[PDB]
Amino acid sequence: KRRVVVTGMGMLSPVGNTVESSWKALLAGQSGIVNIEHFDTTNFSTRFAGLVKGFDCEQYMSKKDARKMDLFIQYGIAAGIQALEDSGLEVNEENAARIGVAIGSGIGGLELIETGHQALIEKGPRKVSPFFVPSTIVNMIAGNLSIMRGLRGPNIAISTACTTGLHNIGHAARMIAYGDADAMVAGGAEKASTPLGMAGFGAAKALSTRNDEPQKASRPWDKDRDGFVLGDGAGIMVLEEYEHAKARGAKIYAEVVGFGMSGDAYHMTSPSEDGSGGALAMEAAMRDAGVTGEQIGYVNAHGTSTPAGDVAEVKGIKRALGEAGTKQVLVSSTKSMTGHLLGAAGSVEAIITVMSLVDQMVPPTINLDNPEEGLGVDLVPHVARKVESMEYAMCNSFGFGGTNGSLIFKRM
Amino acid sequence: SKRRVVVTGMGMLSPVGNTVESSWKALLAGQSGIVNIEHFDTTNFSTRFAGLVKGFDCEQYMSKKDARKMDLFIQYGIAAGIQALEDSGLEVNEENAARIGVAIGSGIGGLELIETGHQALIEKGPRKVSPFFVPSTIVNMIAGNLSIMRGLRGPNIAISTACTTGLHNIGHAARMIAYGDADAMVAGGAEKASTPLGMAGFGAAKALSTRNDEPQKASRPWDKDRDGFVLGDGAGIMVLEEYEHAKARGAKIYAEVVGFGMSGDAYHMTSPSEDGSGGALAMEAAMRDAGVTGEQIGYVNAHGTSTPAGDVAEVKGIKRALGEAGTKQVLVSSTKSMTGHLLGAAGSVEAIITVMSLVDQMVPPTINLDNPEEGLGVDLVPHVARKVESMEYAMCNSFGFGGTNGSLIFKRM
Repeated sequence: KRRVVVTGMGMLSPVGNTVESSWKALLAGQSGIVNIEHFDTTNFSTRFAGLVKGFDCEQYMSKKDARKMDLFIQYGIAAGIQALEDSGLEVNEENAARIGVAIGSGIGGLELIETGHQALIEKGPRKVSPFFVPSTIVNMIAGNLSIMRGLRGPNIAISTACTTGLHNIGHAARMIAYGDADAMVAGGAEKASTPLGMAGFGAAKALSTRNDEPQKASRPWDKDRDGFVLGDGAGIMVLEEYEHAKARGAKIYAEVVGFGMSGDAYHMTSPSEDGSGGALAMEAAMRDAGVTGEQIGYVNAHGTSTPAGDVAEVKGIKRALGEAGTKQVLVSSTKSMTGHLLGAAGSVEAIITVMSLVDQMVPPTINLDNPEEGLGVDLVPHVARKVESMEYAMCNSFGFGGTNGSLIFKRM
Repeated sequence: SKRRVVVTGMGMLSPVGNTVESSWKALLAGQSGIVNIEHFDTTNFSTRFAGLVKGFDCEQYMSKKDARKMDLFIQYGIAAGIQALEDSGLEVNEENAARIGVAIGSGIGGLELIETGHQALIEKGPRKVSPFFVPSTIVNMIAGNLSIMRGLRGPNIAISTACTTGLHNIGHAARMIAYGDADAMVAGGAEKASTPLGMAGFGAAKALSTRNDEPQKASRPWDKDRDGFVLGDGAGIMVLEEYEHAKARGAKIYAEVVGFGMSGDAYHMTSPSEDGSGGALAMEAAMRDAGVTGEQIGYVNAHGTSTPAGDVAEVKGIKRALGEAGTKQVLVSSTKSMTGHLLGAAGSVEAIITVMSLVDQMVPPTINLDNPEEGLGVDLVPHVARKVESMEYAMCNSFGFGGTNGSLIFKRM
């Protein structure tokens, strides 16, 4: 049985442009939510988002190359390079076919799609960019990173809305376990904070409209929550077969021990009232890892700050973990601080789950001023928590269409 | 003892038919599905034709209420998914729902509704954008809607890998069943990119044939006068099942999924490796997975999109992976000659075609192959279908933008 470990991590988030800076901000309870400044938001119901601060494309590639990539792709490349450099993995002629990429996005290149459609309508088909398709479609983070870094192993992109980053990591682990690859660069990226993105989620009434206090808008499980807060970013892990990593003396952050999947099969945007779908995914991941509820010290919850979603997930956690597990576990949502990073949520949060094991510290759910009644779990309100002898931690992503995933990591 | 994975249901909408059976018959007859675009004004477009699904009736497969919230690519995927499920006879109940999942994607998703949403935004502002904008357009919503409609609570995934989408979904669905995450999976892909922006975007890249005078002759894989691909729409879905589970409920079994391989060219954003090596890697991995050699593969359903650079490279890759192609023991053909390139659905429509080749011991042709390039050295099944004998294994390849490559191998029962 081939074991899979985490050897490299990289991140751009609303609270920092590295893993280390982001983690420090999260433990400090810092929000990354700000007013949108790049377009006129007057007619929009929501005027704020978790934005990546001070991204310079020219640092990573030429302006000529960047003209060929929507920002979501630029972000994913930046995180991917970070994670690769963090891992120290050397790619050469001999191993290139054993190192691949599993990276996606939930929506892809909305800004360049908008720009292409405008060109079409204004000046006709001949004025659409020759790079329209490669610049916008969701598999092109994997595509471009593979090309840039010589990675010839399996090349995939899962695109499962909010679950995207989590699925990519899980399947990357599966492919290494199976023998298709010895290492994988995996995760997700998103930059949906565009006019059409904000308008589309707004029209669904899915976003908080707390425009007066953007940093208090994201408040998972709080009685006054009123929808999620959209954020942009990228989270990438380098995953590696254990013996390969052990054999080269690798610094190893954690082991990927469980991956579970399910579908709510309930509703397009609302989760199962009973939380059973999320429970299935958690239960499958626990079976995969061969652990019981009591062994899971921390769950980095999906917790997006929606009325229906937040409650259902707690019911599902309680089912999956059982009585004894539920008594001792900590649960928190870092979307309280970052917002909901969509295609990057699941991978950013997987990195956070790993760091909780590495540092034996659990970040808070901020803004949890007045929790709903009857939750019956410790939601780590307001401030970080030191833990002791935490050996396993779990992260959940539950996306639109009922697509659910859970990963379990083991301390290393 | 690996958990064996078999095909127990198939469904399809294509430019040449709205069922597997009608499509397969048209393909064996060499019939083209390429027609002029009538649904928008194509005057200013360099390419004015496409492989269109004819007479699609959404009400055949779902309610109008369901369909309201869906771009056509989703409607097409749901229609094929329902077809395949009904073809499999798989009964979903409270006891098995958590063991039956979905792996379906698209390469581009809901371009039409994205266009419509952007138009609304620009004309009348954000408040005029549809409340269903996001669920109607994003690529994981075929999986999402089918799961919801049919009570499928097993793993729910959507791989989106451009041209390789349909194939990757089927392969990973097989992997997940093999691994134990599910006992059955509904898998494949769908696309409806024949929209103003879709046609404009591929046109601007000079990726499409511009043979507007003779749309049915435009798609001509490996022919000297090929001038880019012909875009088509559709959906292809398979129900996959664990072999013992399939036997135990009395499933119809079409074929066995025995090999799945993947690689990346790592060469260029849109051009394939000149040497075809990336495709070869994927083929080779699939052959190792299946434990077969070149001699055992009777047929390769090629990616063969009718592009100058792509078609030649793939043959070099096939010859590397499979010795016996070059000695004409392995037949190779591109059904994109008839359907066009169905993008996110290409890989799964073609998987179905590869399965039917094993079921009926017949291989469909590459039409329009009037003047092949020199030095190919393989049997490209030009013009007319081929009866075969004792074909036990057949392979299908998809090689997409960004250099993403996949290969599947099926075994006859």
